[PDB]
Amino acid sequence: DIQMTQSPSSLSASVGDRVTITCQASQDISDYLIWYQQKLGKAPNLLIYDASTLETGVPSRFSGSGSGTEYTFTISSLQPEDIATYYCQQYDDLPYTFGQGTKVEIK
Amino acid sequence: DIQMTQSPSSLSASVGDRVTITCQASQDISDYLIWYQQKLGKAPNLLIYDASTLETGVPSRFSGSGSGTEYTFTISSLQPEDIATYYCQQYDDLPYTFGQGTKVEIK
Amino acid sequence: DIQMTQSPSSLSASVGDRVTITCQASQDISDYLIWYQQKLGKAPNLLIYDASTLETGVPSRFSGSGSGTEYTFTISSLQPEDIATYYCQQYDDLPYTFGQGTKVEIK
Amino acid sequence: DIQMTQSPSSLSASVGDRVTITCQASQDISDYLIWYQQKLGKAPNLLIYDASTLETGVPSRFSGSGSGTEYTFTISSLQPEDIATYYCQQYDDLPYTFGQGTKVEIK
Amino acid sequence: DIQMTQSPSSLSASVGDRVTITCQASQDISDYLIWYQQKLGKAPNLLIYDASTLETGVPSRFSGSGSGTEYTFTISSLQPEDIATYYCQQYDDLPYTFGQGTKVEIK
Amino acid sequence: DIQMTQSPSSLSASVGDRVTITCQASQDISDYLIWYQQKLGKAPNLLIYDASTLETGVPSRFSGSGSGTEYTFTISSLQPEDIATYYCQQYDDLPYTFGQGTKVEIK
Amino acid sequence: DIQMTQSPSSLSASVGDRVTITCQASQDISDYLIWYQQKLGKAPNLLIYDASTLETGVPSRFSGSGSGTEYTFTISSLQPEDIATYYCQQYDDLPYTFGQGTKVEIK
Amino acid sequence: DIQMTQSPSSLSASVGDRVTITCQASQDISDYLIWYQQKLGKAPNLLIYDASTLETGVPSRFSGSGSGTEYTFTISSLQPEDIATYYCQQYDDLPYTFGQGTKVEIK
Amino acid sequence: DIQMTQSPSSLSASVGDRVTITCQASQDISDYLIWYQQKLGKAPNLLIYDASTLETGVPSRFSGSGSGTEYTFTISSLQPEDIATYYCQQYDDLPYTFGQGTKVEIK
Amino acid sequence: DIQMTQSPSSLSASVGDRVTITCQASQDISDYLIWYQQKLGKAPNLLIYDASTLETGVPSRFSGSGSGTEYTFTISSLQPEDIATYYCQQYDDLPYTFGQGTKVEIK
Amino acid sequence: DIQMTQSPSSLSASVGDRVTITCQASQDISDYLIWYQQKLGKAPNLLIYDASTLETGVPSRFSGSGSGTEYTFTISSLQPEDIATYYCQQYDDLPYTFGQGTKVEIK
Amino acid sequence: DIQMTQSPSSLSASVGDRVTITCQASQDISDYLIWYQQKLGKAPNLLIYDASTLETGVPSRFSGSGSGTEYTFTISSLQPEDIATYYCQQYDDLPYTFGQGTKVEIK
Repeated sequence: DIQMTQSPSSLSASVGDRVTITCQASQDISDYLIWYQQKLGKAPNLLIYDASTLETGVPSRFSGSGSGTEYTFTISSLQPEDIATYYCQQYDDLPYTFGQGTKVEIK
Repeated sequence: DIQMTQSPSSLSASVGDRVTITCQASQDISDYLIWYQQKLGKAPNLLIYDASTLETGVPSRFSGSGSGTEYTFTISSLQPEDIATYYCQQYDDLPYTFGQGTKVEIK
Repeated sequence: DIQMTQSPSSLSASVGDRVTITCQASQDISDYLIWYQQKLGKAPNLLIYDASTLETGVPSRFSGSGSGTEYTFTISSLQPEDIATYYCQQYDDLPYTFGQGTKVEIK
Repeated sequence: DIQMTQSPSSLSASVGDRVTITCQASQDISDYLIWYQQKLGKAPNLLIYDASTLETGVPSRFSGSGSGTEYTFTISSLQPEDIATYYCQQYDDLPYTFGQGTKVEIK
Repeated sequence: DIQMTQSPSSLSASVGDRVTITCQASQDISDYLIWYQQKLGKAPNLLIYDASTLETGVPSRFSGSGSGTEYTFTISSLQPEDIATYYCQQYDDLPYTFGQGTKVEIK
Repeated sequence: DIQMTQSPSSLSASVGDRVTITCQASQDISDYLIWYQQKLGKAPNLLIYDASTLETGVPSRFSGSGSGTEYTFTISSLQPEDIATYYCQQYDDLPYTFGQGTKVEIK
Repeated sequence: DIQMTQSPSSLSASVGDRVTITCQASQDISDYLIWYQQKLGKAPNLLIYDASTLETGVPSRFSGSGSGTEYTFTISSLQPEDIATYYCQQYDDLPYTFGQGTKVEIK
Repeated sequence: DIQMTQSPSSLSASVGDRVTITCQASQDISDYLIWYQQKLGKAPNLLIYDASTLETGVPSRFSGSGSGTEYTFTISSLQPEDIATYYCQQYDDLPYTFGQGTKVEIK
Repeated sequence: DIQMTQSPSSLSASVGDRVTITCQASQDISDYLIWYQQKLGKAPNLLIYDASTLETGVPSRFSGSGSGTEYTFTISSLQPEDIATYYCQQYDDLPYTFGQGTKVEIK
Repeated sequence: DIQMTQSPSSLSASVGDRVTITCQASQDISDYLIWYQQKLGKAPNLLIYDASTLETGVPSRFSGSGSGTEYTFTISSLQPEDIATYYCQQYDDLPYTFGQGTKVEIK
Repeated sequence: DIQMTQSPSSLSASVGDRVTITCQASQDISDYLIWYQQKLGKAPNLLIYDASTLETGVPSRFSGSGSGTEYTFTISSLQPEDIATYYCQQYDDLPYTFGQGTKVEIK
Repeated sequence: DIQMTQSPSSLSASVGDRVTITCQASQDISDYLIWYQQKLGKAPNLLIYDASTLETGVPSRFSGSGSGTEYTFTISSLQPEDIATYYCQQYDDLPYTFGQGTKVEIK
């Protein structure tokens, strides 16, 4: 029910470039936000849990800032292995809803 | 982080062929299992929760059952629109963990 | 001289979506940042100068802000017309260095 | 403001003799003219500034000057590596208007 | 014999634009050079002769420049009917060599 | 000016026959008539100067004759390479005039 | 059966444009050459015989000359009524043989 | 002078149909009659020479009977390649006069 | 049965011209041949019967003659009225077979 | 002689029921009546003779008879392929007069 | 209910001609059939009723034929005023069905 | 006969209003009045039988009422499909009579 609006739809960046991606909660998801990396044909992996906390084993190069209905994802220094798809998912209340997803390509 | 296990990884069934995919967990993820349908290059969407609870709008043909450490998803008659990859995910304990996923191809 | 890095290269998004871009200067380029939008076949066209100020003729949708080294350009609501390439160019010292450019697209 | 007018919009040669390009200013502009080349794809790389002074690393094949209002740019020997689109930019004051541009060819 | 090398071969300019064709002769010559305007399906017509002297009638915007081995043909204001191909012929020594040609199209 | 009359406009025949073109002059220009080969979009090219004298390189197939004010052109045997527009120009007085041309072509 | 050879196959001349068509024979067809004028869908009619002898009623503008193995037909001023196909034919020796023919079009 | 009257003006016939065409000599042409086939845009070819004799290489299917002022042409068995125009020509005395011509079409 | 072939189909001729038609019978139809002229919208109208005999009401211009298998119908002088279609019909055995018909026209 | 009178001259139907056509004789004619159909374009093809006996290959849909003086022809079911014009011919004796005819339609 | 199928829809006959319309009823009926003559811009007038019984006054040439399910309307002599459209109505059972119609035009 | 009076002759109104037509009878025909729909050249069609009773298929917009010798017709709301001539026929006695009709039409 809660609409998640994520931008941009597609991306590119030279190695080591400051990337940012956003999701827009149609309602206040109270920071209940998780970030996922979906490699080319694999299950989604959890990066952040509740707006800004990273999962253990996840580099500090990946980060998230946010509040209210605006959270953001950053890959300070892009990397080849970073090529994937990042989705956000409000887990504030079921139906748990993913944002559209951001393809992330290296030029 | 409860490990999940899906199977199989791909299945070519035929128009109207009953499919049964299974996700096995590593703890009593209780009733906190959710089944997603993800179409080519689109965001995983929620079809069912509480191991078997359809979300309001889903075709009846999707049914889910099983409890505790094992769960099964079912599509009685497999229609065109269903060619998607189906993943499960446990919303019982962070990090909300998915299953390996299954690629449902048509025959 | 003064090296400009612009992020990202290309970026397809949809209408109304916020679009944010950045570009960093090799050294302090204290407020002297021009943003250029360039449509194919046409030539660079001013929109903002001094990093924040908009050339009197640009929508209030296009905006620029940034603190002394890291500047960001923002399109609050993509409208099909915005299909172009934007270049950030520093003019604190000659040669005036533009950044790599960001091709914004529809999808 | 200051309107620039370059000529032509397309301009060719079989390597050697002259490649001249017109760029007429809308009012006196000291000699704060500049010349960029956009090797189609990348961003503009400037060759001359202050009307006639080449930058560092730029071939003796490229030149131009004039004053007041009229400036011609010459490629005094078309080399193949010189495929590009050249622009002129008055930088007397803001906005920094642009010359329509010229697509230089080889034929 | 004498070898005339014209440039460019084709160029795009607009109404009001200043085009410039250039023609170099293999040897010195004083002024035995002619400029012709061959219209699409017609025989060459004489514009300027002896370099800068222009025949009776030819519009004021037509000019030839030169005093030895380097000459220029200028169309001050490029107009809809000025579309043709231009030529440089040396009537100094026989055979009467022509420069290559500059087909002039509008925009 | 000296009015020139060339004929015909067009001429189409087989790769082996005769192509005889004529040119009359408003003034017996003595013997100051030239013969050109105008291949599809290449500058004119001298073939015969002063009614009959062939220039070096010219194949005997092409001959010219004519006294005072009436001259004819003649390719004894048409070769496929002879596809062009053929022009007569008088180099007796000024301005140098031409005849409409003759797009000689095979069938 | 004396082979005959006409040329050219078609010619666009202008109102008042002198036309010269030639028929070459393979033996001394002597003076036994005849020139016909054939209008669209009408019977070839006789304008001249004995290589050059006008038939009583023909416009003076038709003249024929040449002798032995070569013959030419002429129309000094080409008028409207003349758009026809002109063939020659030898009445020297059976089978009375024509020439390839020429299509005289107007310009 | 001698009028040749040929009938019909136009014809048609299924493959293999007995065709006859006539010419009427206004004077007794003493069998000096030739038949010609004029294919769609080609020179006239001689079929018969002197009322009834065929030219060598001409099928026997084509024939001619006649005397005095009445000769006839027959194509016993019409054929596609027979599509043409047949004219008769008295060659008894100049002016050699052709009959009007018979278009011959296949239905 | 008894097959009738009529030649030719259509035939445009001019006034006073002889017009001759034929039609052959598959086997001996010893003298029993009717000729029919049919004007558009009207119906077949007798003119001759028995091959030679004319129905008392027909011009002496229309005639028929023929030896046992091959019959010919002749119109000595076409007059505009004769625009019709003629059919030859055998009546030596039922079914009485007409021939294909000959549409005679003006031109 | 014997005058036939058919009715109507035009006669239609929407396929199925009856199509009757009158043809009244001028005197007794045994039963030597005949019925032809001229599919517009081609010649008449007979269907019945001796008043009521069909020919070989003619559909059972076509019939007719009567005697003495009156004969009606019926199409007992209008088929589309039956567009035509039907005639009747008395063949008692000569001339073989015709019935005015009837243009059968479908509407 | 009962379904009357008339035929033909239109016919052309001449003065003195015998027209015949036919009308079939869906079921048996004894004679409850009427024939009407609707004149161009008028209400239907009753001609024959109960099939063959004709109303007082109607001209003698009018007749109806029938005794069960097949009926015919005959106009012995088609006259100038007989031009109308005819109809068949069954007053056996309600609703009172009509046959289609036969518009009768003269010639 | 029973004289019928219908009114009016013509009636023109808008697609939505009322069309009320009347019919009086020379004899109170009791209730044996019928109502027809006469669409441009199609057989009549029953609408109401015995003053008021609608036949199956008939839309209620059309109603009828009337005792003995005076009946009215009524389309409550005129629809564009109702374009026709409307007739009254009495089926009480013989011969069955009608009223002039009523070409009801829009504007």
